[PDB]
Amino acid sequence: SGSHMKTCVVEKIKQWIPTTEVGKILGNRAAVKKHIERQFNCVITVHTEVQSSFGATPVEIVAQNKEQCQEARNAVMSLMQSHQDK
Repeated sequence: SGSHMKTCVVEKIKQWIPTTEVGKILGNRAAVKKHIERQFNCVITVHTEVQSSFGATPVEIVAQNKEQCQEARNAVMSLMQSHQDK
């Protein structure tokens, strides 16, 4: 704190994924989620304690900038850093 330009402010994004692929993020100690956090310096938080009428589970993202938050957001929509099975 007390920086001449740095702040505690951070970016945020939120999206839903069907429960049929939550295992593509949390299938092993969330090591796949932690790989996306090291790939974009972002942070990610799945919320399996939540479920919409869509039956899907939501997830959230945090980063220093949208230039780092959007790259982690667009990765989970198709690559998931574990979708190599297809």
